[PDB]
Amino acid sequence: MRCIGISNRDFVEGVSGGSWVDIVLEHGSCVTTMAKNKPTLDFELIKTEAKQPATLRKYCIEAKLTNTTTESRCPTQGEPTLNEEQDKRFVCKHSMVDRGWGNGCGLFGKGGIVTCAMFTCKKNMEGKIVQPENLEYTVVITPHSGEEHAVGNDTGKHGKEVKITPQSSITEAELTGYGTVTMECSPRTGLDFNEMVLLQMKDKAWLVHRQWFLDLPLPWLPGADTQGSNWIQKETLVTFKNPHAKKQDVVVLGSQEGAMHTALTGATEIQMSSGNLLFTGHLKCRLRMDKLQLKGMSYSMCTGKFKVVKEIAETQHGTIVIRVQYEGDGSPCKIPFEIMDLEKRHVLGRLITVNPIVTEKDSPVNIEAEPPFGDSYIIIGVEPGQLKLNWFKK
Amino acid sequence: MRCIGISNRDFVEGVSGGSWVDIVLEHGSCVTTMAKNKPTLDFELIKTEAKQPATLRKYCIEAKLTNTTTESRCPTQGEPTLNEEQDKRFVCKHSMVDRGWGNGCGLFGKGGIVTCAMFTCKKNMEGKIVQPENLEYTVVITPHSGEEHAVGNDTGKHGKEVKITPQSSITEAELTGYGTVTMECSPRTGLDFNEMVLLQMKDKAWLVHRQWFLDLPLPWLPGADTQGSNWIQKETLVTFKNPHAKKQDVVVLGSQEGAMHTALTGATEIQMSSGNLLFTGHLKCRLRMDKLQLKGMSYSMCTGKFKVVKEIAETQHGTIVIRVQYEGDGSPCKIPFEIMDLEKRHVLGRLITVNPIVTEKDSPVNIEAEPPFGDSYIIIGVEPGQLKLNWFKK
Ligand SMILES: *[C@@H]1O[C@H](CO[C@H]2O[C@@H](C)[C@@H](O)[C@@H](O)[C@@H]2O)[C@@H](O[C@@H]2O[C@H](CO)[C@@H](O[C@@H]3O[C@H](CO)[C@@H](O)[C@H](O)[C@@H]3O)[C@H](O)[C@H]2NC(C)=O)[C@H](O)[C@H]1NC(C)=O
Ligand SMILES: *[C@@H]1O[C@H](CO[C@H]2O[C@@H](C)[C@@H](O)[C@@H](O)[C@@H]2O)[C@@H](O[C@@H]2O[C@H](CO)[C@@H](O[C@@H]3O[C@H](CO)[C@@H](O)[C@H](O)[C@@H]3O)[C@H](O)[C@H]2NC(C)=O)[C@H](O)[C@H]1NC(C)=O
Ligand SMILES: CCCCCCCCO[C@@H]1O[C@H](CO)[C@@H](O)[C@H](O)[C@H]1O
Ligand SMILES: CCCCCCCCO[C@@H]1O[C@H](CO)[C@@H](O)[C@H](O)[C@H]1O
Ligand SMILES: *[C@@H]1O[C@H](CO)[C@@H](O)[C@H](O)[C@H]1NC(C)=O
Ligand SMILES: *[C@@H]1O[C@H](CO)[C@@H](O)[C@H](O)[C@H]1NC(C)=O
Repeated sequence: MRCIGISNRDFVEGVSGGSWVDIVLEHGSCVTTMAKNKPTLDFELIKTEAKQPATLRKYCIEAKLTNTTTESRCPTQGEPTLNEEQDKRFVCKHSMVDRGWGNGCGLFGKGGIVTCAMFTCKKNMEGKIVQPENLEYTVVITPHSGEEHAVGNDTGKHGKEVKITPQSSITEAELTGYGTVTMECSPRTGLDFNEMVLLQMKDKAWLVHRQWFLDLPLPWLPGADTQGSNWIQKETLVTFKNPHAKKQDVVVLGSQEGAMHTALTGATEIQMSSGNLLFTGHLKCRLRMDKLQLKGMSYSMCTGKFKVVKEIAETQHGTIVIRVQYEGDGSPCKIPFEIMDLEKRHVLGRLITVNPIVTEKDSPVNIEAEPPFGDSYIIIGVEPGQLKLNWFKK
Repeated sequence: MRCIGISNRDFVEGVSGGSWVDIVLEHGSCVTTMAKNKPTLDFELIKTEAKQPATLRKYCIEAKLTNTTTESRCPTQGEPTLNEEQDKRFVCKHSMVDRGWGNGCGLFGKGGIVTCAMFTCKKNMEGKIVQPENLEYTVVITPHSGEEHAVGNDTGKHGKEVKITPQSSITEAELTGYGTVTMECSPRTGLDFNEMVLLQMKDKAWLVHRQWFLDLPLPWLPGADTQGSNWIQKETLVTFKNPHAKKQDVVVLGSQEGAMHTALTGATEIQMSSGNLLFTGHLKCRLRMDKLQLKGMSYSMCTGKFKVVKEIAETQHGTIVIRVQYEGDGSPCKIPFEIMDLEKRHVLGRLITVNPIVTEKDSPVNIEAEPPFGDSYIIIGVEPGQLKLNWFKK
């Protein structure tokens, strides 16, 4: 009954006769399944975890320059030299500046100069490769028990969590008291994980095209890298200036964090917060129910009377939910329930919370049902003090 | 002699007869002035200071969100409320989320929710208005004294610094021993300081168009602001998400420092380093020299002989500089100097360091001159041991 209240809720039924139904689950979605003489079940995808992906590449988005050093020669004395030209942590550039008596040389002319500065990354983002085969999904299965506190309860302590791995065969789920259900889920698509990259910048994350990702004009490190200091193409976050031929300067280019966010505007978002998976694709599972059975079909219709404990309320999909309490001494018994026409002559609506049964004299029971458009009567209990509640839909 | 060595050096002469010459100075530039019976002078613009300009607007480029709070109502219960909706430091957004039994409401439906978070700027940039009227320029005037250590000496302790303010009348400069010169400088143009804004992001600075600046999609504060917390349009660095109608989130948009740098690529740069003014416009000054006079026109040509102390060297503009020392007993006397043709019959070149005079037996003297293209002889001193140095130009 976890789904009652969610608006992105889908109602699914199987092929008449068969005991297998196919459903699709996406974060933020909810699915209510039904089948002849089978308990109604609610399904919700709680999490999508990718177990250790490959780091295609690592980009620097904010850096710092330090230990600037420089060397220079006089006209006709060749190029200057710095050992830092070999230290892969440093970025360098050669250039010319004016020279002559006033600054040390015997000749006036252009003399070589070389400037180097240590480049240290302060913030970085990673591109990872995800393969469908290894994506674990956590799904919560909550059956329509009618339990006092189950309507829309997200605590998860009414449902049964199951972990599923796409290409790791069938998964078995034991629903206490109802039997056992089976799920065969398919990874295959929503999108292709070969030409796409999962990009992570702290708690934010998107799925982007490989090409686009590989063409980002930022300093980088190969996926395999550990040291995290020998960045390739540091020049992309650096700027060398020698405007008047007097001296050469180097300055960092400033955090690209936002520029990135701005360029990722049109990209598929995965999550903005630590534990708020937004999208993840559509998970398809085939549900087997031959080993699933209704609960209490050994009972007899109660004979006593009921009291409305929580007035009839309509959900965002036209179904109604009501909560009644038994006052009869029948103990474990089936609750009489039917939706009749204005004159109580013919039956018009169906139960979603099929096989409503009391379990304890004082444990109220929730019943979801689908009345017909227009007028109808909700008849609860049997004759002596039988509840006859009128309702109008949509 | 400060200019000897700089490549962006310009040689300027006045209208024959007049004693007024016009020059143009720009950072990274140098100007050598000459005039009949007047000392040759070198001019260099050392600094451009804008005295307390007006802050047109202040933009936030990096922010932080904190103290997130939220309020919500049930379907049909109207809008939620937070006092932070009035606290100008907070950014807020109203929205809907699903409600029903499982999360507190008696009815299932869409209920109002409102979310607020405190927005605190961590880094910002300012746009300032510069008025030509109030721009102070520091200029160093260094005359061609021929002093042993003056060639290309940037120490500034050979020159005379003068501060100039465009529309504050004429400025008087006293050149020790040479008299006094006068400068009348004009602010008027390079560009229109009305439709342009000086933008500063730490030590970096550009001149940009007012419109473009005012249209930057960032959070701002009016120029006059002091508090620095009641940012207008905070929504531009913030993002509210309510993808599944379950709850609403807010996340900062990330430093725009680099994006700004990137958008400022084609803009006019003023400086990248704390004290490295790159550009500043072209400063025009009219130089009056009627009160300026040569030094030592009471002396007689030396009669002794000279020794070359620093061999003839050519500058990047075809002039040559030489340094000689006197061995004669003439004390304060004019140095005989001329550039003759191959046969020493006719005169061909001019002195830049006009009126070369010894001052102390042992103080070497530097002379800059402009020999003719091709062959020529540099004749120094008189007959007995007269220096006859051959030279070839360009
Ligand atoms: C979602 O479910 C939780 C807990 O689920 C269990 O609830 C019990 C009643 C039973 O159905 C079991 O099978 C479910 O898994 C709900 O939290 C529970 O709330 C009730 C009442 O608020 C608590 O019962 C007790 O009531 C007596 C009153 O006589 C008090 O003295 C006790 O202190 C206590 O409140 C019960 O302890 C809670 N159980 C847990 C695990 O916290 C929760 O309300 C529900 N969500 C909604 C909105 O329906
Ligand atoms: C730029 O100029 C500075 C100083 O300018 C002054 O220099 C003196 C000589 C004089 O012309 C005065 O009018 C100038 O304003 C040059 O620095 C000076 O360097 C000299 C020699 O290196 C120093 O002279 C002394 O020499 C005796 C040797 O007998 C030593 O014992 C002394 O310690 C001292 O070195 C003099 O002190 C320096 N003056 C200053 C203010 O530092 C500088 O070299 C020059 N730049 C170039 C490259 O030409
Ligand atoms: C089509 C959507 C792209 C594939 C979705 C898989 C990405 C899962 O998202 C990532 O899962 C990690 C698992 O530990 C978490 O640590 C991260 O917080 C989360 O961003
Ligand atoms: C056409 C170029 C725009 C006008 C140039 C004037 C800007 C000088 O630039 C500013 O001067 C300030 C004065 O204190 C300094 O504090 C700053 O470091 C500097 O950026
Ligand atoms: C950079 O400077 C620091 C402090 O001056 C020094 O300790 C360090 O050795 C320098 N780094 C390198 C590799 O030159
Ligand atoms: C934000 O939270 C801090 C610490 O929890 C608290 O001291 C402060 O009062 C809060 N700020 C506001 C204005 O709500």
